[PDB]
Amino acid sequence: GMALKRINKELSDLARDPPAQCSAGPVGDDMFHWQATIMGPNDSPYQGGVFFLTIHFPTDYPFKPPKVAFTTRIYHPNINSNGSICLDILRSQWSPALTISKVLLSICSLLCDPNPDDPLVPEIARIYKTDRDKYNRISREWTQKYAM
Repeated sequence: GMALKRINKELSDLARDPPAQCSAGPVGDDMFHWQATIMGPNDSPYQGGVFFLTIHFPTDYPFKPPKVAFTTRIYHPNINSNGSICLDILRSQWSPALTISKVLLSICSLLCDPNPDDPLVPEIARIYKTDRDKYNRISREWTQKYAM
């Protein structure tokens, strides 16, 4: 019952100090499944887009990281077509000091500053590294098609 209690605490804190753009919480009786939304960051190719994510807390959260994946298609070196995310805090650098909130904001920093040297989609990493304007254009094209 430890996991459920921490999931309720994060929901309380989030509800009481709401972010202005992103959001997350339960969408049903099952507290271990959350939906989250982030806005494509202003000043990025993702601007105006709304990206949905699905979160599954494990039964020994917060000592193991939540499973977080996009359900909205997105063009990015570190996010693949199944929506899996390469972000170290979701893997090796997870800590119980971290929260869904800081995970979302971190994903936003990832969107604004990709890590092409550790990619999930090699072709997108290539384009990001060699032609940023093209990368930005395609990123914007996919935002308009899939996230708006």
